[PDB]
Amino acid sequence: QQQPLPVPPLLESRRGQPLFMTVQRAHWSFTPGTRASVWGINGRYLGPTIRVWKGDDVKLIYSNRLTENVSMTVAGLQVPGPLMGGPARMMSPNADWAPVLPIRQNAATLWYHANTPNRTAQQVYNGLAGMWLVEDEVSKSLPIPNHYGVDDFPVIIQDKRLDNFGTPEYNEPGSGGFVGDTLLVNGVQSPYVEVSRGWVRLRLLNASNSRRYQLQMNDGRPLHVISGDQGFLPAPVSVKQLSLAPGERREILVDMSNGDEVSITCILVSTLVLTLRPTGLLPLVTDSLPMRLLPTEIMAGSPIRSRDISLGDDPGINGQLWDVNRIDVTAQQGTWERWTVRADEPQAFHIEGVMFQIRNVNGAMPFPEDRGWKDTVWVDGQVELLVYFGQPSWAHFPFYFNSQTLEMADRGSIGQLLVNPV
Repeated sequence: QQQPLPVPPLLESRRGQPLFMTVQRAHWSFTPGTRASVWGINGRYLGPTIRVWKGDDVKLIYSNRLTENVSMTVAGLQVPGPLMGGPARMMSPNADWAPVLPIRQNAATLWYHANTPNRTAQQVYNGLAGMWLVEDEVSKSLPIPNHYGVDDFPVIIQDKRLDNFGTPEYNEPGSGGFVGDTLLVNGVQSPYVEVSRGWVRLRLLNASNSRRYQLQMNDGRPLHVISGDQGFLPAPVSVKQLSLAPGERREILVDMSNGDEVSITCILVSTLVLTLRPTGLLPLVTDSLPMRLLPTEIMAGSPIRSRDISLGDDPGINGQLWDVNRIDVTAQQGTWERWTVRADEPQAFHIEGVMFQIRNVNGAMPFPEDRGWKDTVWVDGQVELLVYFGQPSWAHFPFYFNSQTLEMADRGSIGQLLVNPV
């Protein structure tokens, strides 16, 4: 018998109001009749879902109760380098960091996690990560499910290697990323989520070290995408299969009106991700898909500078290993650039303090789907990104563009980007 999907408690800004993020130990059940000591925030595996609002000036208070140095960051966050994390704001055991973040981006599904140098893969794999939501006018305005824990759920997909007793074991692969055999959603294996008979909103997130999944409904039904690493798409995208690379995030809408049970599927022991089961009565005659999400498909402008980012088979970017004292890219705040990212060996690529649009994929066109605002992209050969640098950074508090395959970032596959104001 499968277990219910665990829903991390909601910790929004605008109602308490310092947001107390305590990194600490554990005790989680990755399996029935088992218990392992893991890592997370506020006594949970992973963390609580954070909710902030555009225009907010949030006070985050990070406290390190772990047994080692820790540096936290929010993937996809739009703020100056001095407010990102990671190495520049490292926290030693019992140390705390209380920044004041000014939210100024459109609604989106982000995520936070540890990015400690040489130690990111093991820290994230320990359960040190969570969801981060940015709400605005548009979002809570659309006729879409927005009742967190009720019709709006966070689907944090994870890849684990749990021993027989239920403890996640991480034996350093090295040559490549880490690959597990047990699918985990929100900490539990192939859970089921009891939803009502109507539209269901799922916020998918790949918090895997390197594994990339291709999801689909076990019943063949299409699947409505509305986001969106960095926000809603101009309009819903109905697809049969969905690609989700590590660090990638996507919001899909599911219609559970027919009443019959549906599951999401992707060596692994089980290909079952999550099961949705209607729980009771009807609406009625509740909502067909909106026709258009983004009020305005306000898109890309002209680039004034082009770059060539190369990765490959070994750690490093353009044949160089991460250097805290080296600035690899110097952009101008408020400009547009065209980055050509290439990779012999497939992997995810991420860029901090920026947002971009995939313009080309191997000389071909990107999917529906991948035509919105993003900060993470899957590379297997070469992709062309239209980048916009709306935030500033400092030489000693720069932004990072990295290989999203944790074992490789932790190994030198990191570059430092300096954005000049303004």
